Amino acid sequence: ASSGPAGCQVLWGVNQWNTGFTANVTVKNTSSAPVDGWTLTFSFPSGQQVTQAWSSTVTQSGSAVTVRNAPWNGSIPAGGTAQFGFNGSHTGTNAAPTAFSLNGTPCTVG
Repeated sequence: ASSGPAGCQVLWGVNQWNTGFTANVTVKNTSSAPVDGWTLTFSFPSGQQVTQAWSSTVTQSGSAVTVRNAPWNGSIPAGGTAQFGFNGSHTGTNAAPTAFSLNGTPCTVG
């Protein structure tokens, strides 16, 4: 990025039992723009493949990931946060990498 995109932040709230790990994610935008929905992107290192989802249009591309949060569940002003969750299965390894990337801008984990 030869300019100065955003740099929001998304935290993770995992909650698994035998292997299925839920994921309570909370976005945090502090850049400086009216976030009326968005599409972040990154990927799952281990075999973390999401299945269910709400308040977030998740999409696993082979092994990577992307989430198009609807406009309603994504109507937060540059000074606020958003939140969504899903249920993915794994095998016991590393999931949430680090700084994902909003639709056109980076985003450091929370």
